[PDB]
Amino acid sequence: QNLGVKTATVTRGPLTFAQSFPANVSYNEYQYAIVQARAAGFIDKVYPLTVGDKVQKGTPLLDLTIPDWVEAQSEYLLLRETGGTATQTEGILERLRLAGMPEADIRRLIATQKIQTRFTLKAPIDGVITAFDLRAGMNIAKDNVVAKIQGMDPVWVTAAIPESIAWLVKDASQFTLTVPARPDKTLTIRKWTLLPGVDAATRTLQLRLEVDNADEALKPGMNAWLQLNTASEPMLLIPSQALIDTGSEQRVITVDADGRFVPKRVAVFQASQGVTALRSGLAEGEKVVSSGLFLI
Amino acid sequence: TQNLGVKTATVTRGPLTFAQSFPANVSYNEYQYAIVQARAAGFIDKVYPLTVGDKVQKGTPLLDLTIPDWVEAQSEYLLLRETGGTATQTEGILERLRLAGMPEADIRRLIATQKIQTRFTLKAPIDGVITAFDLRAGMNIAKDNVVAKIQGMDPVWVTAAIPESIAWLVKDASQFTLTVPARPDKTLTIRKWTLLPGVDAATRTLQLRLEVDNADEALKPGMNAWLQLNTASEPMLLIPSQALIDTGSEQRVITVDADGRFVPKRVAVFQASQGVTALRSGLAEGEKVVSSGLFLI
Ligand SMILES: [Cu+]
Ligand SMILES: [Cu+]
Ligand SMILES: [Cu+]
Ligand SMILES: [Cu+]
Repeated sequence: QNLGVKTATVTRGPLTFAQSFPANVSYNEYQYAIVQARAAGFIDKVYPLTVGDKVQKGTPLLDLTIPDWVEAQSEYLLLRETGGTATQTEGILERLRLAGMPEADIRRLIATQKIQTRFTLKAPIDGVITAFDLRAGMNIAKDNVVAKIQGMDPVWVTAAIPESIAWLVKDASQFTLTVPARPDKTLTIRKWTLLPGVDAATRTLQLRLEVDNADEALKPGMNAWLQLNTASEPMLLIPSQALIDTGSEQRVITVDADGRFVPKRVAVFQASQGVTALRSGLAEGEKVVSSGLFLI
Repeated sequence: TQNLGVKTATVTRGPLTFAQSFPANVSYNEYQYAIVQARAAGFIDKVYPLTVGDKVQKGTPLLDLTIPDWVEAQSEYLLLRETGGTATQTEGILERLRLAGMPEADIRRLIATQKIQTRFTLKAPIDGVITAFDLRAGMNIAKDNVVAKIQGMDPVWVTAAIPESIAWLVKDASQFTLTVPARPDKTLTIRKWTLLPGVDAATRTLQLRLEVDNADEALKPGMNAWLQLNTASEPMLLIPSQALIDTGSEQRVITVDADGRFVPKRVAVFQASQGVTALRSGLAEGEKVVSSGLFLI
């Protein structure tokens, strides 16, 4: 019975299991910007682009010219020269605006009077070109999409989850993303969410994470690990060190108000993270010796 | 919507059951280890036709032997029986011999025919199989030398690899389902279960020691064994899968008032398993829905 001993204590509570997981990265199918062709027309220009580039605000991409409107709008044009009640001209401007013509061009046909055709469609938001490439002069009708833009303000990782473990997960703090490529600063998480779709091969649920990406960083199909921390229904837990065995004999020490140490027989359950969880043997309150010293 | 050819499902509160197969090897108890040691300084005889592989059905004859020293004591009692001596002291010397290591059956046999007890033969303690037992002829043996050693076949130990995360979710023997490729059997009945402290460092694994009754004994320690484990889940809303419908964003089924009237009530799923699903927010607990239901618009 030395004196250079530390006193611990049985605490009630649960254990924390960790695990690392295969994370493939993805482009949010939500931060996409599509440009669609409201009317069936023809193309010219195109600009110098490939399928995967950067944009500033969208700015100008490929310009069209269309036949179907000029015929119709012209009748309007002479209707403004010859006698035509206000209501007449509006009807026409209405059938043209409905047929698809941008507002900015109509008001600037009524003001310049000079018939309109070459339209430049300035792309939305910032972002990264996805799809595209279609160029030169092609025949377009009815809204067909000619391009997209992918966002990188939110980014997507998806881990494979075993179903029971997946069911336990109910909070963002247990996740912990790490990435080989960019150690540097860590990578805050904005959202987590499970896709009830139960993979039939691996008994794996899809668990999606959204990622706070400002300065870019992550591309398609990089490499990332996702350590998570599960738990367990609470057990009487003690420091592993304060515990000892060797054979079939396993147990430790009890400290008293009247400081005298009496060995007590206990039976362990699990022991992860450096803390054991006892099946039976001790009571919640009892104190215990951690990293101490005694003499037989 | 008038004729009713339908089944009804009570919605309920409760957990879910996840099945999982696990690798199992078969093993012998370190506990059944029964060694046979010498009761004293003696010498050898016989050594029955036994190899290492052979199974001793019961405790049966391992060998014969004779013992010196021992002898001085037996005959001394023999003069006392003749020349009327202290019955108490004769029993004392017998207790000292029965203390040295003399079987009760042979001392009975001695008073019966009287013939001093010459050589006696030892018989194995436990049923099973010999694991080392080579000595033959007659050699010199002193103290507690292990002459022979045996392995038990009555209980058999099968170990599975467990994930410590899924570990504490075990709780009872009925979840385990034990199956071996070797044979479809009448009794793959497991008696006891327990966990070893050892964790698999590289990949987190507990070693789940199981113990299976093996009277028939047709289980070899090399065999392969598949363990269908079953896990559970914090109680959720429980609906039979057959009656849950979607293949798009639409996420619901039939809601019944019990008034015989059907209605589209929207729900959100959490997960599915083993033939039913659990709903992370959607319907009420007692609400009725319809599996097996069949009709149109
Ligand atoms: Cu127009
Ligand atoms: Cu426990
Ligand atoms: Cu004897
Ligand atoms: Cu749940």
